[PDB]
Amino acid sequence: APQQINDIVHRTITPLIEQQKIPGMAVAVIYQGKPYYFTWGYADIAKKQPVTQQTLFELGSVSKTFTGVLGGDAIARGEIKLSDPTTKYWPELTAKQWNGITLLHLATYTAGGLPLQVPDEVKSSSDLLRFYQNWQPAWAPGTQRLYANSSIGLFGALAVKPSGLSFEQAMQTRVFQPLKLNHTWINVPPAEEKNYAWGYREGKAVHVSPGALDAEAYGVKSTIEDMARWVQSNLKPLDINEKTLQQGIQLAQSRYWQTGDMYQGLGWEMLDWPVNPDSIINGSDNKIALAARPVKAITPPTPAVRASWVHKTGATGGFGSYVAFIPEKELGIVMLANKNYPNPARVDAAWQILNALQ
Ligand SMILES: CC(=O)Nc1sccc1C(=O)O
Ligand SMILES: CC(=O)Nc1sccc1C(=O)O
Repeated sequence: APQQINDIVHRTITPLIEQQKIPGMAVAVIYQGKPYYFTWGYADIAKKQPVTQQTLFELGSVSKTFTGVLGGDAIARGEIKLSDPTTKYWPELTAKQWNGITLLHLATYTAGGLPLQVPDEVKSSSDLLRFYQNWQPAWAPGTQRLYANSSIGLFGALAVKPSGLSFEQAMQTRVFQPLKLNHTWINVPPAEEKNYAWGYREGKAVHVSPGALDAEAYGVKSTIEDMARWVQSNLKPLDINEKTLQQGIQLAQSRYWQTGDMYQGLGWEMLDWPVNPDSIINGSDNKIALAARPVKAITPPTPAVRASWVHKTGATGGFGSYVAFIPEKELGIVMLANKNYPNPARVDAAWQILNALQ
């Protein structure tokens, strides 16, 4: 890379790895639209396997950006509308509390208090129905935001029903393949297991366990190269040839709700750029097990704003990921690690790098 990029990346990330005791890390910087890659450490400590540009990391909740864009693409196809009632796509959801809860509300965590996690005891599909039928909202729809896998997870599941494709097949054919993300997976194939990093939690090697709505909320695994391509695609969507996918990306970066300085997209979250680094560093949270926030509706939503800090954090038990980009500056970063280390340290490092290059 240009020496400036080399130096800011290394001077930020070396100390981060030391301080956080991260076994392995990969970083991509997108600068003037071109990617530059960096790797450190171990994908598998026991087997002494290094992190490489081909190593697969669990994205955790960064997966929600894929779900939001896949939903955006279904909207663009005319298959679904965000104003549609949830019950249009799950007619068995007859319980009256669902009256008035739209796909928008599911996608944006504003349904009225759907919980962070789908319970482990929810195995079967009938368990899933029972779970949602019995859930009682604390709040009216469109009034408070509570970040929730059970919310965006169900959005993803419903969004693909008109297509008749499984969520995985829809994601593959409509998002991964067109964008040439050929090493991005909901289920890691045997061919790629050699490249699948272990996550580390309390020193133990761990991979994400199966759960209801996992694919839709937290289940993608990817390489630093594919994630750089993901950022490039999101930086310049109107350069994507597939018309519905281009529109879906723009829909996912549109601003639907505001809480403080932050705006809620479909998967993506956004702040106006230039951002106050304290507004995103400290705002990256999560350490807080549950933070319920009143939201202001943006009526109608603001189409994707170029002058934004667009970002998403993600974790699993053994991994911590972060993506941020600024369309206006054709600048972005991806940080993938096989330890779940504090969000504020992620955002701080990302800020330092992008601020230096801006
Ligand atoms: C900045 C911010 O959070 N504004 C909010 S949250 C809920 C309502 C409003 C408002 O401005 O009405
Ligand atoms: C999606 C998921 O499993 N997330 C987990 S497991 C343990 C911690 C976390 C997190 O997101 O902090």
